[PDB]
Amino acid sequence: GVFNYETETTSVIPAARLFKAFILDGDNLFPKVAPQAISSVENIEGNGGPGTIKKISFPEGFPFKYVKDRVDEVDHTNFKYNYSVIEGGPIGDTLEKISNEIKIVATPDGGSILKISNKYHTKGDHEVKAEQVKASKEMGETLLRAVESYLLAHSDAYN
Repeated sequence: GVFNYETETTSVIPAARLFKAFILDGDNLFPKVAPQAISSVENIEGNGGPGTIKKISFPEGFPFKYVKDRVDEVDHTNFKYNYSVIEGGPIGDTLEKISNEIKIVATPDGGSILKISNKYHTKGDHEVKAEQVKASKEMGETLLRAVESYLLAHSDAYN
């Protein structure tokens, strides 16, 4: 079945810049700005558009080693980005896939808001462990703060 988690978080980075950096170039930035959240991101197949498969490896010590994610949709017009966790980590005989949808919206002060949906598809019926969901938000928050700090400090990047 499908468990749907929604949350919002604020960012001090304007929407378009965050989308270009955090979303579209996350695969290159995350290991660079947060080597203690993500050790590496490998493009297995594809250029970054729909269908692209990436292997995200976590640092030694993390609960999970790696996941493979599939890019589902990249919507520059609406700053929407959809991707799915399709293998590794929590994926297995209880969990088919985690489908994620991110939307970045501008705020009048020049920051942004990230509206996030995480849709866990279980095979089960095992229920999705709350520890696992809380861990997903904590990681998302960690990556965002690290990417924010590096966009604030490198003004010529992603403009």
